Amino acid sequence: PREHPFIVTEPGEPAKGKKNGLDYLFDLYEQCGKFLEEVQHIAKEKGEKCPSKVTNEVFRHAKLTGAGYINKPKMRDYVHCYALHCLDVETSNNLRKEYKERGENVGAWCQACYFPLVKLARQNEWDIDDLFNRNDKLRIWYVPTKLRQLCHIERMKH
Amino acid sequence: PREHPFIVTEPGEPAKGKKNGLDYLFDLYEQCGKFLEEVQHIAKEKGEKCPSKVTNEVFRHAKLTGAGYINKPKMRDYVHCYALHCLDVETSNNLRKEYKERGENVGAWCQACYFPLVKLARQNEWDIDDLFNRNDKLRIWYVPTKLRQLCHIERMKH
DNA sequence: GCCACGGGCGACCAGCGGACGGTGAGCAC
DNA sequence: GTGCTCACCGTCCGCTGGTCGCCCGTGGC
Repeated sequence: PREHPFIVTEPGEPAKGKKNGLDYLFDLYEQCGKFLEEVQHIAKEKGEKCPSKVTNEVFRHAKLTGAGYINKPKMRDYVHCYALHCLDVETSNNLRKEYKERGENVGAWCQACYFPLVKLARQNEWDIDDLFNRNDKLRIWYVPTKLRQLCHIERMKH
Repeated sequence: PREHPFIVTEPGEPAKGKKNGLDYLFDLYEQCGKFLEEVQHIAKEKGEKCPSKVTNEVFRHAKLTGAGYINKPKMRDYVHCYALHCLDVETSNNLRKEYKERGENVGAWCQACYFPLVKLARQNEWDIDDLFNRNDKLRIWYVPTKLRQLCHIERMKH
């Protein structure tokens, strides 16, 4: 059965009602990294191809270990949000406070996350891929297509 | 349109007849690296996903860019041979001279290359992936499945 | 109860990495 | 000329990474 929908929460704020907050959301990425660690270890033992990123097998191993609440499309929906939380925790917290105060839904918050990321990519000579690779938490996540496209167009405009 | 078959040659020895030598074979790996670099530079300009290894797109680009003699299954047959040449030239050269002196065909030489590579993987805590990733030339090539499987069975035996 | 809203995640797709053996080139005699 | 050896690479396959929107949970009234 389908998980509760997310809601915009401030750091350390519990979601009220039949909803999950944004700290629960970011923790799902941290749990995935632990399931990637396990898969890598098993593959090293088996003498099979070892993944460097979160693959379909990592999701499949998470589902069979009871963590059925973890799935590929949902993790993909918010990778950029998690990237901002990792790369600039202070902007990520302020953005969450701003969106909560406005009584904004998750979708508007999720779309707003791309914009401070464009700034971070600008400061790193427009290399969004390198920004993910230098970070231990982000290293395992694929750069979302929409973020790379938005970064490229913004570079042309500015 | 089929290319000449390869023959076992010693370093710097030209192949005789309607045949190609082993230095020509190793040069094809070098050409692929240049084609990947092109594909990489183009992607960076377009703001598209950048490959870190030789993908189907690299091979496809080589064909349309005047190097039609390059194709994926051929390059895949000898990745392990190219790996011995990069990781240990001296052993690669002696193996080539030995197989040439015995009047051996390419198939027998090709299968012999796996064994010195197994010793090299053993000397690196059985981590064949690390061996490839630490070398500039090899980094762009996928570890062949047959090699990783052979290292695994050898680890269980020795 | 009821409806409108909005997002979770099932399921689909293009193309990937990977494999194999039938043609047909090649050389010895 | 003839035969017979053997490997190049056409062509296939289990999946991958990436995507979209249907279904239905959810909260307000």
